[PDB]
Amino acid sequence: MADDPSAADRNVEIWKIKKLIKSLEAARGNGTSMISLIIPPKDQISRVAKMLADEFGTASNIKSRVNRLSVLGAITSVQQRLKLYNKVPPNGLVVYCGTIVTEEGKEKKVNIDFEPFKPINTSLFLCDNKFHTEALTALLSD
Repeated sequence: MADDPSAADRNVEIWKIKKLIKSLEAARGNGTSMISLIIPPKDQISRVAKMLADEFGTASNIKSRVNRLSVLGAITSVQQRLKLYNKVPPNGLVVYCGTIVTEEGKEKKVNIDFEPFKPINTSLFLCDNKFHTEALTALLSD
């Protein structure tokens, strides 16, 4: 709000990313493809979707349906995910996805895309088990 400085709305965002990431790397799905794509604010979403496209053609060409199936879930999640924004802030754009699993024997996909900490000209595209970014590990490590 206007009553508080920019650090207010900032501390919050950085809190949600540093809060989930922490508890995220601690517990993740036993078997799921976590998508992680980070890009600087020096780009346009339009180009983003394009990439998400070629992806489908990749996991699809695979012989194991487990490729087109899994990616199909995340690919379709992130796709429409970004579309819910269109234009990201000057802080850049970093999409995150990951399906967790409950001890009771449940599973859920909680993917959230939003500008990272600061407008870093860095980047990283690769689906792993946990969000791999020098940013989250930067503030966390300190």
